[PDB]
Amino acid sequence: SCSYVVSRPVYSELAFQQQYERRVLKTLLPVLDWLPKYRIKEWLLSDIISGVSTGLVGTLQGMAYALLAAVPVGYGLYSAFFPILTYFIFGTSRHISVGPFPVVSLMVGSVVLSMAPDEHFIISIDFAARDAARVLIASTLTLLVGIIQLIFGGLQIGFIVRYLADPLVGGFTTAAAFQVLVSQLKIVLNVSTKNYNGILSIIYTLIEIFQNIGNTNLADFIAGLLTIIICMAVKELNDRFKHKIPVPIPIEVIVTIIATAISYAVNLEKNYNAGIVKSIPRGFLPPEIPPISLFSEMLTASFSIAVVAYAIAVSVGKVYAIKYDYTIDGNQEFIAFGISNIFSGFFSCFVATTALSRTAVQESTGGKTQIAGIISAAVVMIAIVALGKLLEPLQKSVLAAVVIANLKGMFMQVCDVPRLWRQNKTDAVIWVFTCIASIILGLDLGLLAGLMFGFLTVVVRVQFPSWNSLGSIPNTDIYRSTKDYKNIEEPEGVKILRFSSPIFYGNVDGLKKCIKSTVGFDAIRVYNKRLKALPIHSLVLDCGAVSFLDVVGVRSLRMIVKEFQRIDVHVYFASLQDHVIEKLEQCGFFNDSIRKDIFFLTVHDAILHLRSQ
Amino acid sequence: SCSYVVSRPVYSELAFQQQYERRVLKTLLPVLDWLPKYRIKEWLLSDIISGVSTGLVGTLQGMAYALLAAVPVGYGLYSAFFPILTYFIFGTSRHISVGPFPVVSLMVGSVVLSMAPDEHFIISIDFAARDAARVLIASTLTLLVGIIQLIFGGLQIGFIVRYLADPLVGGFTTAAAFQVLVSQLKIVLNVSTKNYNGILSIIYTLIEIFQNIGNTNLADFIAGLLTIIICMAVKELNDRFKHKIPVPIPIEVIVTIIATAISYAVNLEKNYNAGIVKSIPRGFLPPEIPPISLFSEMLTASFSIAVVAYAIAVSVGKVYAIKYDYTIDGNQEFIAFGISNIFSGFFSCFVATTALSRTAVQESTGGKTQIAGIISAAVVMIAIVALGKLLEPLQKSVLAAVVIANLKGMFMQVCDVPRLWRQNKTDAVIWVFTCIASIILGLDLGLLAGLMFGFLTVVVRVQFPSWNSLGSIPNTDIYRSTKDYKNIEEPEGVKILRFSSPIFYGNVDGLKKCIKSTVGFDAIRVYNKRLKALPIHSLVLDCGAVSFLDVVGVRSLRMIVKEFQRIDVHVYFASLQDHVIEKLEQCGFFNDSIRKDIFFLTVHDAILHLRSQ
Ligand SMILES: CCCCCCCCCCC(CCCCCCCCCC)(CO[C@@H]1O[C@H](CO)[C@@H](O[C@H]2O[C@H](CO)[C@@H](O)[C@H](O)[C@H]2O)[C@H](O)[C@H]1O)CO[C@@H]1O[C@H](CO)[C@@H](O[C@H]2O[C@H](CO)[C@@H](O)[C@H](O)[C@H]2O)[C@H](O)[C@H]1O
Ligand SMILES: CCCCCCCCCCC(CCCCCCCCCC)(CO[C@@H]1O[C@H](CO)[C@@H](O[C@H]2O[C@H](CO)[C@@H](O)[C@H](O)[C@H]2O)[C@H](O)[C@H]1O)CO[C@@H]1O[C@H](CO)[C@@H](O[C@H]2O[C@H](CO)[C@@H](O)[C@H](O)[C@H]2O)[C@H](O)[C@H]1O
Ligand SMILES: CCCCCCCCCCO[C@@H]1O[C@H](CO)[C@@H](O[C@H]2O[C@H](CO)[C@@H](O)[C@H](O)[C@H]2O)[C@H](O)[C@H]1O
Ligand SMILES: CCCCCCCCCCO[C@@H]1O[C@H](CO)[C@@H](O[C@H]2O[C@H](CO)[C@@H](O)[C@H](O)[C@H]2O)[C@H](O)[C@H]1O
Ligand SMILES: CC(C)CCC[C@@H](C)[C@H]1CC[C@H]2[C@@H]3CC=C4C[C@@H](O)CC[C@]4(C)[C@H]3CC[C@]12C
Ligand SMILES: CC(C)CCC[C@@H](C)[C@H]1CC[C@H]2[C@@H]3CC=C4C[C@@H](O)CC[C@]4(C)[C@H]3CC[C@]12C
Ligand SMILES: CC(C)CCC[C@@H](C)[C@H]1CC[C@H]2[C@@H]3CC=C4C[C@@H](O)CC[C@]4(C)[C@H]3CC[C@]12C
Ligand SMILES: CC(C)CCC[C@@H](C)[C@H]1CC[C@H]2[C@@H]3CC=C4C[C@@H](O)CC[C@]4(C)[C@H]3CC[C@]12C
Ligand SMILES: CC(C)CCC[C@@H](C)[C@H]1CC[C@H]2[C@@H]3CC=C4C[C@@H](O)CC[C@]4(C)[C@H]3CC[C@]12C
Ligand SMILES: CC(C)CCC[C@@H](C)[C@H]1CC[C@H]2[C@@H]3CC=C4C[C@@H](O)CC[C@]4(C)[C@H]3CC[C@]12C
Ligand SMILES: CC(C)CCC[C@@H](C)[C@H]1CC[C@H]2[C@@H]3CC=C4C[C@@H](O)CC[C@]4(C)[C@H]3CC[C@]12C
Ligand SMILES: CC(C)CCC[C@@H](C)[C@H]1CC[C@H]2[C@@H]3CC=C4C[C@@H](O)CC[C@]4(C)[C@H]3CC[C@]12C
Ligand SMILES: [Cl-]
Ligand SMILES: [Cl-]
Ligand SMILES: [Cl-]
Ligand SMILES: [Cl-]
Repeated sequence: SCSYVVSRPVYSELAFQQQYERRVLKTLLPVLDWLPKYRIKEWLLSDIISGVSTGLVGTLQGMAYALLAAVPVGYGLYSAFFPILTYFIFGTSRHISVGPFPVVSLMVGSVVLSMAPDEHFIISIDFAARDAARVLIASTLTLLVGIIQLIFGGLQIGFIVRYLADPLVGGFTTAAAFQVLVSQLKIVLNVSTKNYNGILSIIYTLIEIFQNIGNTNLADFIAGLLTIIICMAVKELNDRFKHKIPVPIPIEVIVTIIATAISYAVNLEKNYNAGIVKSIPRGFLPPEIPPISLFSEMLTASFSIAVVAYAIAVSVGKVYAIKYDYTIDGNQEFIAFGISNIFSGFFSCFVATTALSRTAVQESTGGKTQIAGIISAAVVMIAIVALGKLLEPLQKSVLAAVVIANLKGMFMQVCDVPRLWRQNKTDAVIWVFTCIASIILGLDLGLLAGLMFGFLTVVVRVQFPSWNSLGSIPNTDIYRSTKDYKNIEEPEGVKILRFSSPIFYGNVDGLKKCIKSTVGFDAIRVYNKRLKALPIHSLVLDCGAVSFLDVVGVRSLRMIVKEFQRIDVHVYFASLQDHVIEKLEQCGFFNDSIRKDIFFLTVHDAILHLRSQ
Repeated sequence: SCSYVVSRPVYSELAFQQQYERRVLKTLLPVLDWLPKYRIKEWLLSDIISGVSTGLVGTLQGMAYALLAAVPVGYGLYSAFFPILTYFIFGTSRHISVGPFPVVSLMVGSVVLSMAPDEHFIISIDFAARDAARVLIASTLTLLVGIIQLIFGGLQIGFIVRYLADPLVGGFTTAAAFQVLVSQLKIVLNVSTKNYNGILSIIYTLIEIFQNIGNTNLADFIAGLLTIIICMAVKELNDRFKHKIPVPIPIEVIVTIIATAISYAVNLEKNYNAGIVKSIPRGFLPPEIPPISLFSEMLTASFSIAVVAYAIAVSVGKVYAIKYDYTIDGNQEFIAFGISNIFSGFFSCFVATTALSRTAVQESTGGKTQIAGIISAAVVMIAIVALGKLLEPLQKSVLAAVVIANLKGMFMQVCDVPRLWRQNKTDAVIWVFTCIASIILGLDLGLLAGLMFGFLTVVVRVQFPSWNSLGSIPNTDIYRSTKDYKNIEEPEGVKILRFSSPIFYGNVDGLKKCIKSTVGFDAIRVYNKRLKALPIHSLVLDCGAVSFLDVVGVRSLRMIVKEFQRIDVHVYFASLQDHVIEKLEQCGFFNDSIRKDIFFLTVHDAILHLRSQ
């Protein structure tokens, strides 16, 4: 077959350089971008059906996730309504449904509970004033999140969600599922547990829940259990029996309607003391300017909430964009969601993002442009102004049960943890650390810890790389580690060291130790011994994988070269990239008799050059 | 001359694997290690002189740095005495002088002031009780630092000081010099400034200092200014006139002696209301167990103090070890300094490390084994029990002036910042960020911010690497970027992409964008267009610099291969290391018709294999 034949001079870097010479309408993405391009002839019907279905789903989801946040039911309707309108303009995606997404809602509720506890606020009971304070804190956090998102959009730094690695995303998702389960289990049992704010909050909440389980409400617990069983069974049947009924069954909506009708018919509120929403405001409240003074106490939480909400939004947007063959602008997603969160925070809402289930409902029911979003917003509006009184007898345990039933996919990544461990130990470590940190910390603090742990794992992987003592495969130009192939011959009086990482301070110390181990000695000790009195003659450094190089690395390279030259040992560098050589030359490496003539193209010109002497 | 000639088959990874087959008395380092090995015949005289000189220096330095800490003068004597004895046993180094090192002292004093303010403690004035509380807090912090250091010694994690990069070390050093200058300027002016704890503390301290400058004491200011001028002038003359007097002149000791004698003679305390130490305890106080309850409020500070103190200790130890041709055990340095800090914290001392100036004094005066340290400790002892009354009239402004005069070398790295910027922009950015963060934050918080900023810079450098579209140098096996050499020929219908970094999630997105830019299109869009209807035929991925690889990277590689195979474009991988291929095979890469036959040794076997078809 084909053979590897090449005839050329031995080029050093100096010789190679000598012979081969070197050397305005998108920030506000208009609705006019697609409204004139709209397809009125047929798209209206699909948009209307999809919007009605996803609005029916989104009213329920906003009401349910308003319990995850520490705000009364009814403001979830606002959080489902306002962000859709203020995303219809700036939004790039045309399939995602904008709403609470109970993970962001639970982080918001954790912030609100930390900044407005029951005992800290009410010292008399002042339900109305406490609810007003909780709503105001939620609106302030939403406005801060929107400001952060808009700032990130202005700076065009949309690559930050790259840092949200899949292992840490999965660990954070499982931990958030655990937190949501704990909160909604507190809700369904109708047990009054004092809210623990800080570290080990979830564990203390569980301890108090199982302590006060004796005070559980039978009606609320039974309703929640029955709702969970019905929803999960219907979802399982739909997953199995999937060839028919292409649209997913809106089991949650029907379950909530039946529960509300039954609770209105037999009046669980007064007969069994059931926990119902008991209050939904009618009409739209006037806007209020959030107090910016609280911004200092929400920074570490607003940053994490903005990052998580945007990551979920673009995740769902990209999942549906690769399906419908279009691209979503990430920086414009910053802009759209930041403006949306600011607008919603002014109008008394909590942080807005998209939900995978709601987006799936919207798309599977004839998903088309964001007009379906507008129809969903109109449905939420008519629920706000007309259907507010009808949903009063509905139990909060039903909404919590709906959320718990939806938590299954988020609970299932414990199954993929072991295969992650088998595939790559550091990824499983990232997963487990993110999960545990998000459990015994805040969810925001857990996210920040997971991000910095991912950064630390990258730093450790580049700091302790693979390094090999290379010898030649006979009659070829293939150099491989002498301990791996058993047919590798060691050349005459020269050691070849491949350091498979960029050289920086941690890699400085690692590379010094690796050279000392490879050559079997160190230059300083032998030089001092020879001075007091008064095996290897060359070391080739295979730097093919050296990506970058800093001033500490350049200093280390100069020190290594000088120390080995002191004991008549020549150090040659091979396979260095052009930019690394430029870094060397601008860092002052080529001074004091270096002259770039000890740099070869690969680790075979070095050996040939040695054999010439 | 020598020519590059090689004849071999074209090996893929599969073919290459087919033909070439693969596959108890040191933790307590005894004084008995060198006491029997001691050289009594001649080493006693050198040890005695060096110990007396360095003890005379260390008494003054401990007294001066006790002002950097928020403890009364006299406990610096204990901090200079006890750690030396408890380091004489476990210490590896035999040249460093154990003591306060005013940077660690200032961080300790910042912690103590934050945990014991004047207004928070004294509400009546209770100088004695406030001093006792400050001393107890300092001892608690010292014990916590020693516990952390001993734990780090048990875990053998001595590579952590590698993360203290030279740029961030320099920035932190300059910021610490600024903080020390501010504190000692507050001391010399004898102006009562309320202590600002937290962020922008140094700026507020300066504002109040220049506001209250009208209350300055003329005698203290003049004494401090004269001491500074004398010390700096003598140091400059010694640096210039250096051929004679090999031992550095102990100008600080003579200056302090003269100042104390003058203040005793003419009684500045009552005549000019000068700020003198006014109190030094006689004898050794009994030990007290620090209250562990405060450990929760010192963790982020104790960690940074331990890291900084150990880093300084091993820095000086290595500087003198490479001079005297010996090696110091870093993990045993953890053990020794942790035991020393625990012992000192029990006996009412603040955190102990080494000082470069004191170590230079000890070594230059006949530096020998740690017996000189014991002699210095004895000198400090006789100062504690006898010379305590003699040093009472000494002004604290003199000690602050001594520290300010010594601050020059720490202030001089602003000169090396611009050359750092010229050499490597990221290193200068690390320097400036560390300096600014340590300025507008705590010094401990500044150190932590600098550490995680260095980690972030490493992550960013590996996340946005150099990537090149490679073409062949004619009649050779040299492939270089087509835009750099102007003699590079692009092969027939194939693009070669070198991605000079390990592939991870950030690098996943970067590499996808790089491939899309190089080939001039993306696989998904063209595949979808062809499906709706119903330039490049190969892409070689030069992965020579790919160091590691994670599950996200493996998934990305599989997705890229499948997407390009969908449009009849073959993707070949070349120059991959053996461990990266092992990572691929254990991550499930070689499934669904991959079979390792698309992996070549270098980017010349790929081109030859293409030319075979
Ligand atoms: C882009 C990259 C990421 C950016 C991240 C940005 C984080 C910003 C943090 C901001 C910060 C530190 C600033 C310095 C941080 C240095 C870190 C160095 C790190 C080095 C790598 C501000 O610190 C000070 O906090 C004061 C309050 O304590 C605040 O209020 C004071 O003045 C007011 C008038 O101005 C006056 O009205 C008010 O009365 C005063 O008190 C001050 O204004 C403010 O300066 C800390 O505050 C954050 O908020 C909470 C405070 O309690 C705290 O909440 C947590 O509570 C749960 C437990 O209970 C926990 O479980 C939750 O999680 C979380 O809800 C957060 O934890 C904390 O973080
Ligand atoms: C190896 C790797 C590194 C390890 C680093 C270890 C850091 C440990 C920090 C510990 C910590 C956070 C824990 C969670 C951190 C999560 C981080 C996530 C990061 C994600 C990227 C504990 O948080 C809680 O703090 C409470 C006090 O507030 C403390 O006391 C409570 O219970 C007691 C009875 O137990 C009871 O007696 C007490 O009355 C209670 O109040 C609790 O016990 C404790 O749990 C924060 O505490 C640290 O100490 C100070 C507190 O004020 C604070 O001091 C600063 O003040 C200056 C300004 O004034 C500032 O300028 C200085 O710098 C610094 O002096 C620190 O800043 C803070 O850090
Ligand atoms: C890019 C890097 C970003 C790093 C961001 C770091 C954010 C942390 C700042 C300070 O840390 C928090 O401070 C709170 C101050 O209140 C603590 O609450 C505490 O407040 C109570 C009262 O002090 C304590 O008793 C409780 O332990 C606890 O809830 C909380 O635990 C602690 O985490
Ligand atoms: C490897 C990752 C390591 C992460 C380490 C994170 C350490 C920070 C934890 C909490 O942060 C601190 O909390 C203090 C709580 O007291 C704040 O003091 C504050 O206390 C006063 C009272 O609340 C405020 O008014 C002042 O702004 C300020 O001094 C201080 O500013 C803030 O930094
Ligand atoms: C389809 C789903 C949503 C219907 C939910 C309706 C709810 C309100 C119904 C369904 C099951 C019912 C419970 C069934 C049995 C009992 C025991 C009886 O001694 C008191 C009433 C009580 C506790 C009922 C309360 C109301 C209840 C919880
Ligand atoms: C509310 C409290 C109780 C939640 C506690 C959650 C913790 C304990 C759980 C959540 C996910 C779990 C991990 C999921 C999967 C695996 C792989 C298998 O080899 C068992 C261990 C390991 C690594 C688990 C360890 C325990 C774990 C981290
Ligand atoms: C070890 C390997 C072979 C297990 C393979 C099956 C995996 C997917 C299953 C089997 C049993 C499961 C564990 C059973 C019980 C618990 C406790 C609870 O906290 C949930 C997670 C955890 C820890 C599960 C994680 C996933 C798990 C480990
Ligand atoms: C990858 C890096 C960034 C992770 C850093 C995590 C660190 C800062 C966190 C993780 C868990 C935290 C601990 C959790 C619980 C407690 C108990 C409390 O009474 C004092 C604080 C203390 C002791 C915390 C100190 C800080 C801590 C150790
Ligand atoms: C060698 C060094 C350390 C000697 C220091 C001695 C100190 C105590 C001496 C040196 C210079 C002296 C000052 C010189 C001039 C004056 C002005 C006079 O109207 C009041 C006394 C006053 C303010 C003196 C106070 C004491 C003083 C500050
Ligand atoms: C107490 C307060 C006033 C201290 C403030 C210190 C700050 C402002 C100082 C300390 C060191 C300084 C840097 C030192 C050196 C250089 C290089 C030169 O190109 C000027 C800018 C730059 C980058 C300086 C910027 C300002 C700087 C960061
Ligand atoms: C820009 C290049 C050419 C300067 C070369 C000379 C360097 C070493 C000198 C010249 C002038 C110096 C600056 C003069 C003034 C200040 C303000 C103060 O905060 C100290 C640092 C700083 C910022 C100095 C840093 C170092 C400096 C920039
Ligand atoms: C490289 C990474 C780890 C560095 C992270 C540094 C971050 C966490 C620090 C650096 C400077 C800090 C800010 C300094 C000053 C203030 C003003 C105060 O009123 C509120 C907090 C606030 C706004 C701080 C928030 C946190 C902050 C932005
Ligand atoms: Cl979902
Ligand atoms: Cl849900
Ligand atoms: Cl020094
Ligand atoms: Cl000094």
